[PDB]
Amino acid sequence: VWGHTQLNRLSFLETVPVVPLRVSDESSEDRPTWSLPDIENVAITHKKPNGLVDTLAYRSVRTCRWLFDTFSLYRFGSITESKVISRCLFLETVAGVPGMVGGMLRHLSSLRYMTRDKGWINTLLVEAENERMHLMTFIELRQPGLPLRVSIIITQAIMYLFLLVAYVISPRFVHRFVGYLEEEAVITYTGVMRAIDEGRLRPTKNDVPEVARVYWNLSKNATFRDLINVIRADEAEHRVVNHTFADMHEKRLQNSVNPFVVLK
Amino acid sequence: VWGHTQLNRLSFLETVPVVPLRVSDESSEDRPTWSLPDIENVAITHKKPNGLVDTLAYRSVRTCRWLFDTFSLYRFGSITESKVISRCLFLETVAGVPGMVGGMLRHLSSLRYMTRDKGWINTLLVEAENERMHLMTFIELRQPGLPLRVSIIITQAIMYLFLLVAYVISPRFVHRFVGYLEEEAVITYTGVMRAIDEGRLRPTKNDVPEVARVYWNLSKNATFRDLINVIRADEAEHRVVNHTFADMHEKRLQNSVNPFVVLK
Ligand SMILES: CC(C)=CCC/C(C)=C\Cc1c(O)c(Cl)c(C)c(C=O)c1O
Ligand SMILES: CC(C)=CCC/C(C)=C\Cc1c(O)c(Cl)c(C)c(C=O)c1O
Ligand SMILES: [Fe+3]
Ligand SMILES: [Fe+3]
Ligand SMILES: [Fe+3]
Ligand SMILES: [Fe+3]
Ligand SMILES: [O-]
Ligand SMILES: [O-]
Repeated sequence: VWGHTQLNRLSFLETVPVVPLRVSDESSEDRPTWSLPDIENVAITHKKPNGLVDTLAYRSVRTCRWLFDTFSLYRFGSITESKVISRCLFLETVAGVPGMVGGMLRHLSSLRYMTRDKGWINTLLVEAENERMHLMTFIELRQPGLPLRVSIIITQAIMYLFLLVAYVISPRFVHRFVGYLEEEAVITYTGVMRAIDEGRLRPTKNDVPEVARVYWNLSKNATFRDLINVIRADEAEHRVVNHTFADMHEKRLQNSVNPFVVLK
Repeated sequence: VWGHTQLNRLSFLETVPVVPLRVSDESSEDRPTWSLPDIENVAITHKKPNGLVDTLAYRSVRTCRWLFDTFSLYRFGSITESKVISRCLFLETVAGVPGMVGGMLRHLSSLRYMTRDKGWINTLLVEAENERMHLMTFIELRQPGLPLRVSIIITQAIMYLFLLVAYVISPRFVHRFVGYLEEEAVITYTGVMRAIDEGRLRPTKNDVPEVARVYWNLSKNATFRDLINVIRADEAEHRVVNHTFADMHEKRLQNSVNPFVVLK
């Protein structure tokens, strides 16, 4: 019931106290739809860099991972649920920046040039949302201290600034950078799953949060392992989508149809 | 068919030449759904300013309209389809900025503070999209010259800069400003409809563009008058949504549930 009578009211501020906080409202209705036994065989891939921009994007991603794993100490001592959840918590904050700056920029460009966007913007905005829901999930499993909360704030200031100027200069670099980020994300999350299957990691967070159970349409029997599986699948999708988008830029197809709008 | 095999491919760049340019792909699948005879009675309203911020927002909107109508010469000589389409073309470029900066900012905040957004972001992003589709529609009816294209570019540079810093400082001001913008938009578009009904404006663009016919689920018998009706309805929705959001800020409910997620 949304008609002229509601459109003619000044404010619905009076209604806020009587509307429930439902977990399904945290996202849009564009939810991933994975089948566990299929996404089980998501694999680790690597796209060869074409030239200088692609090499720059990859060297910057690899430099970032080597810094990050060494400073965060992921490498030494055994894997644990605590360092896994902690790691992902941090990185998922950054993860939702690229698609939002990308979509914002293609949006602005569509408006100032009065051009069609042909399905790109929505794909990058939903990507951004997807990563944000990754974050919403992990913060149900672990609430960070002040040091990590302060680091997250300053890391956002830097990555937003970087991603914004980089996308204005070279959308190709950004899409490729993201592509390469998701290559590493798929590696990390398959390391998580492998350590679970090998008993090196005995996860205890096996009451998958409600936010995630409705977002990924997971049953109440889904476990931590299943949740990481669907997150990893999401990452692989971003991996392909972004390398594809970078390729299109490389070929001067940035004003062509988003091929994923149909492949749907 | 979207599974592990596709998630494991490096790029779908090879598929781009075989995917069709469909007008339904220009937006997301979150389309307005208006009934013409109901939205016919959308009306002109005015929200009373609360205090200094609200007065500032309204005085700035009214100052902008008085400047704009006088410089653009909307006022003198008769109304025509040419000046109507022209006007809307220009203003719809600005129109899609606010919701995108708003949604981008609530998104970033959700990520750095690891908080829930509770349905706000999606509402502002779809708003931004909606306005952009207003623009996509009007540019099917009229293609602008260079002077107006240069003015659109520089107007975006200024309004984006304004809206970005204003939203960081006072989301309340921005939401209220938008609320007041849409008050004027609803006035303008009801002036258009009234001039049509009174024969002062005999519109010739009565083959509603395909982009708009699928976006608003309009029949092939829909006319220019019907298209303005649905655009006006969209504006009225933004009018309420934004005044509501401003009110929530005014009451420190900015971290409460988006009431419109349910009112749906
Ligand atoms: C951007 C930055 C400061 C660090 C990224 C760390 C990196 C280059 C690779 C590992 C990695 C990860 O290990 C995980 Cl868990 C995720 C979710 C992502 C997401 O992009 C990811 O990139
Ligand atoms: C923001 C700016 C430079 C001008 C806005 C003009 C104004 C204050 C009022 C009239 C008006 C309009 O006349 C029309 Cl047609 C639209 C679509 C809008 C949308 O916001 C609108 O505000
Ligand atoms: Fe992620
Ligand atoms: Fe990711
Ligand atoms: Fe509009
Ligand atoms: Fe508007
Ligand atoms: O990620
Ligand atoms: O508008």
